[PDB]
Amino acid sequence: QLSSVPAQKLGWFIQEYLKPYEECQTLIDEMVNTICDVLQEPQFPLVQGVAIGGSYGRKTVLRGNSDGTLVLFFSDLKQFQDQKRSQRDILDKTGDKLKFCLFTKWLKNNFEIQKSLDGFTIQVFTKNQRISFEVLAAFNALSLNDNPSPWIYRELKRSLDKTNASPGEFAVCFTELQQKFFDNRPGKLKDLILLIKHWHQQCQKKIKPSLSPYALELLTVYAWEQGCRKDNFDIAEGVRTVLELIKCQEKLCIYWMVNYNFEDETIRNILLHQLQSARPVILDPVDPTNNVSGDKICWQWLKKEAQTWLTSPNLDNELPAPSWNVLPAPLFTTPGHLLDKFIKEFLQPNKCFLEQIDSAVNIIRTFLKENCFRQSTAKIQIVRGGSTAKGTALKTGSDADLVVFHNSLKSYTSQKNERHKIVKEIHEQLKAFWREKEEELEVSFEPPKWKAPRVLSFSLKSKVLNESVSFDVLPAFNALGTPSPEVYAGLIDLYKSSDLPGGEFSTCFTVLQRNFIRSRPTKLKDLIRLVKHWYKECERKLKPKGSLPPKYALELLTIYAWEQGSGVPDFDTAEGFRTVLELVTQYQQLCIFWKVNYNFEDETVRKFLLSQLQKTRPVILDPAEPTGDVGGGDRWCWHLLAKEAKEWLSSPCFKDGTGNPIPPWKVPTMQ
Amino acid sequence: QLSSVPAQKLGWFIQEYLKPYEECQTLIDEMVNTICDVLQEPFPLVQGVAIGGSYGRKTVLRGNSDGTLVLFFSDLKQFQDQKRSQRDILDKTGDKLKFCLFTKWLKNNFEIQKSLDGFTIQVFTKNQRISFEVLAAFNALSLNNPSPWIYRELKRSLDKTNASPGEFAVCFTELQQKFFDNRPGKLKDLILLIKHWHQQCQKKIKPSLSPYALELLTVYAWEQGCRKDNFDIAEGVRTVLELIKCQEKLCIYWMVNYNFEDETIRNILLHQLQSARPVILDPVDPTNNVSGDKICWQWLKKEAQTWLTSPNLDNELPAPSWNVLPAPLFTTPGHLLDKFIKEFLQPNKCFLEQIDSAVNIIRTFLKENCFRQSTAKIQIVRGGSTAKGTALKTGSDADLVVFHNSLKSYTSQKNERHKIVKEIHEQLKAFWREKEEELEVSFEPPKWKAPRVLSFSLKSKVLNESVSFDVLPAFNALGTPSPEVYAGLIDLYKSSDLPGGEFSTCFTVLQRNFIRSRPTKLKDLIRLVKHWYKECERKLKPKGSLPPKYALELLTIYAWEQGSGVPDFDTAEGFRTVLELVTQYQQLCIFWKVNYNFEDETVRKFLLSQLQKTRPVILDPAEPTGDVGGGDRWCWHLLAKEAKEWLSSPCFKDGTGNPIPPWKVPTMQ
Ligand SMILES: [Zn+2]
Repeated sequence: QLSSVPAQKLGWFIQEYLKPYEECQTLIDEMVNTICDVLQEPQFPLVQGVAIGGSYGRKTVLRGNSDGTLVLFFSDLKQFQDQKRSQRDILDKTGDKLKFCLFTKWLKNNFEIQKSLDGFTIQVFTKNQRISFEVLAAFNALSLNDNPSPWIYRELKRSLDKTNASPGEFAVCFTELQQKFFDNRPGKLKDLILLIKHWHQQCQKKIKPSLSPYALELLTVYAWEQGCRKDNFDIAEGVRTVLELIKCQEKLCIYWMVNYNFEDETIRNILLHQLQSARPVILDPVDPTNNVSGDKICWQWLKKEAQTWLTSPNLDNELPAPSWNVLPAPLFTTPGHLLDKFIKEFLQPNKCFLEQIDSAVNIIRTFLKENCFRQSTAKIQIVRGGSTAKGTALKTGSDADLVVFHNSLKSYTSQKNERHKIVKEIHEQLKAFWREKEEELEVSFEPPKWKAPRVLSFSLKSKVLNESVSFDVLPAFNALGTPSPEVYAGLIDLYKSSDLPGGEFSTCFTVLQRNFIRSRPTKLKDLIRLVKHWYKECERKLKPKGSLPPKYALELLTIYAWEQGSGVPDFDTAEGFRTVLELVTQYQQLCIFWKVNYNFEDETVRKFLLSQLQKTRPVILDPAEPTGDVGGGDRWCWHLLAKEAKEWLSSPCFKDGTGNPIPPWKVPTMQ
Repeated sequence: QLSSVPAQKLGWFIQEYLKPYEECQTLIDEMVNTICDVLQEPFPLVQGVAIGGSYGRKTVLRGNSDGTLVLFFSDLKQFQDQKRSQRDILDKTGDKLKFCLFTKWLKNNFEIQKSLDGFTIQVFTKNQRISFEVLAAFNALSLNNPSPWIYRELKRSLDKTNASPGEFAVCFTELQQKFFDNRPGKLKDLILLIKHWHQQCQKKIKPSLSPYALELLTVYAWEQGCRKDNFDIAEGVRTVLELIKCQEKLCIYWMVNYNFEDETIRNILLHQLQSARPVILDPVDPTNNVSGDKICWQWLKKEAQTWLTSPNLDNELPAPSWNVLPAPLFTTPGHLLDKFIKEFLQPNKCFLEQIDSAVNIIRTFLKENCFRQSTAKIQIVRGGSTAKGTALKTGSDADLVVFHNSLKSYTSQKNERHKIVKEIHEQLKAFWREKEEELEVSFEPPKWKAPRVLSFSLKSKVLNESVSFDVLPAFNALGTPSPEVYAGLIDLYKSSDLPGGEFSTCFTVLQRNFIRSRPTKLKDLIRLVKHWYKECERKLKPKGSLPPKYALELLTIYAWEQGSGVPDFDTAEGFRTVLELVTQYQQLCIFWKVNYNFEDETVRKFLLSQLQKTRPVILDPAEPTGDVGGGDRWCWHLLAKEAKEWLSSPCFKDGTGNPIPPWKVPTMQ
């Protein structure tokens, strides 16, 4: 069945065959609630409570016969070592003997309590849906507090070392957290998990090792959380993303920080021991010791089945196959001598695609420059800037500026009507271009989407890859017309009168920014890619907690780190990155500027430049523009990046193959 | 009519008499839309229109009502283009055209009317009549969003022409719409009621004041009071009338469109803030002080007194009203700080005596009734901001720390703590059943949820003041303490880097005894600094996690102990020194050897590791693990920027106008 269904209508296939009937759900969940109530009446004096685990506990049940557990927290279980007191199977057998005699209300028709080793099991069934609850007894480890505070995991590690160590055997104690991690998530994410489990069951059915579905449930949750936080995604992107992750099984290493952190040294040493292991490494959200991935041999079969389904003609039907961008292994886990491989494999965009968008953008520039003004004698001049014009774009979220210079604009400010006219006519000419030239480009073109107050934007997409670049169109005063100080006196006469944030006129000087980072060694552009990725990973979790300083400040720290540390075309990337995290740690003393375009030679430039150098302790003046002050002194949450850098200095990335630490370069902090 | 309506059912009275009919509104607004469309068809000089007045703000009363609409003629290009009268010629041509230009039904409901300095147009429908003043303006906003350069160009033009403060304010009418459109419906109903009352006062008395001043005052009353989009309208009325009665103090302003950042604007605001009060700066033009003739506020005071004291208000003895200050601390001169603290920040002494008498009854009843079966009784210790003498008039809090023998360690005791708090909840319910009339203060029944802290509040019978207590089971660590107790805490933290102080409540007695018994002058400075912090938190909390309030109480004590250990001092120098220390947040390292000391083998070993922490570090004098001034953890950077802004304040200028210097306090100790 499954492989014959096209990628479109998979949501229908899931609704038609996999998802449980709402009728059976609304009977069984009342059955289970009644069971949970009856086991908690004082009848059963020994229970503190119950918690529900397995596929039922996670709310991921399939239409068929299905997995579940429920855990009884007996009050004589008070320590982790009580998990080893196996004689509680006697207690479970008494619980069975009692429970089977209750059969309360109508439910006597639908229970079937059954004898089993190491305690009983209760099945619950209905016309279609059937649940097979494994019954277990455990210490409620969570009752040591009301949250997974670090002392709980410290007591866990101590208990593991005191008894005979058996990693993950006590994970059952945390079943309450396992519910909390899987509720309040989108319905489509559940439907995707059901589809992935159904495929796994088909693979288990035809192949004749074993792997628990919880590993692929975690993998699917990680795929969604990293790739597409939207609650209305396309399931056919989800499947392709998960199968791409499974194909990477020898790299795969996924973990969550939702219940535990690298803060406590006792947990940090556990995570650093586990994260540095045989990939596929799958740490569960609730127990730092419980590596969920099964026998390595089973992932070989899952690879072969992933290849087989992913290459089928029912997938792979789009010209580029759409999928989310997720890394099999976060940067933190990669050893220091593998950084140069990591950058080349995951961060660099494809060279042929950049050549294609360069060829396309010169066509865009040529078509616009001739057509936008025909009545007026003054033509627009379009200059290309941003992260694709210099060679430092990432494979994801690339950007570009098309700065548009024109004679309508007489000053940096007070010209909104002229800029609106320039944008409107560029929008009209881009529409005419899309009408006339659609098949002459070797890249796909999104039609411009625009509204009167917003910036123009359009995107160029590969025809054979997922990569894309987004351009935005920015009218600017042609200040430049290295520049002589009579141009900078124009900016200075705006700011000299008051304290203000800098740099809103940055786009006027885009050529000096591009020419500052371009022509530098490719090794340094790759280090700039690495630092921009590290910053992107910081923003992913610190943005809820503050406004981080702008990325260009760390691009400038990366260049200052190279120029001061070692001005050589080839170097160890791990020492460069370690030095950048050193400079970010030293944020308390940041005095950086470059006398490339502006110097103390002029009477007003010197007067202004000697002022900004005393504005605030952190100061990183844009080499294109003295008012730029992009390392803003007192406004931005530098502290958060300094705390995160101080955390990252523990990373595997900064340990050599011998295991000894990698030192920073000796860079001055004031310059 | 109005004065006979009780405070309850004012919402009914507003719905019954004041609010316009929706059946009428749904014609007039389409009439105005059609007029605005016709005026924007090239009428080739009209770049656009914006609607001002009571219609523009969406505050129209049922009857005849005020409005304007502004025409942005394309030849108007600088502020001084307001001054050339020829706009009346252009208006008279626009009149001549627009009187002939009519469409569909609308000829039955327009009435264009000749007027001096340009025409006017009326629009009327069943039970309604809008009158529009028609004006010409340079659309100053077209320059940028109200960016600093716009107000710099404004001030330059104002000085270049024959200066006329507020005369260019018509240019900003689009911002005046943007400030009023989004706000909650009941705030509109309150504004309608306040305007109807003002019209009744204008009717019987026989100066004048424009309603925009009282509309701004009502918006400020709501924005400073309850931010809630649902409220009792009679609290709104009572707090607005209380603000009007304070007319000689009143000074209200907004930072929504302009800031003290740009020196050209800062000098305007500092000039305006120090003016005849009631000072009412409008949200959109820093020069447009909206308050009318000073004489009119005398009449408004007398009418506020008359209505507020009526038997239809003032019916509930603890008459509820939102606590809003007539004048923000920033506006008060330095030599008036000692008066400001005493007038607005100190709670009433008799109320504190009453809650002290009541809480000793609570403690006695709980201590005897809770464990009757067990031999071990609970011990209840009172702590927090009311036990030391540093509570504010608003948002006071206190801890009832409960010590018991069930608790054998700082951690892993949740069931015992749940039992203790559950039975305290039961005994507080029994107390409320038995003793409700023996207290001289009102008691809220405890409101509780199984995982949450238990809490209850004591309220005055005769004032709005209140105190909130919460009940906190704690390990009886103390049982000055000898180091064998601190070795217990140290053996938890020594093994790892962690945030500190989660066990702070165990040492509450050492915290209270540190701030208590200090001079009352220093407790009033602590009140002032806690108010400054509360005002910083009011606007910076959306932007980051501010450092905890207890850190600034310790900076205030360190500032006094180092600056001048004398029972009386200038409060303005103390506050200036606290803002100095907050500016030098990079260097704190502030601690006190009052309880712990280096005279031990483990405490010294831990404390020399605590001293070797982030440069900004403040150690709770009660507890070496307290470390209440965290480093990167907190958003100190923001308070150090706000302090640098506050150093311009009138509070730090003497009566001669010279600046007040800080005390010479060391930053490392
Ligand atoms: Zn912050």
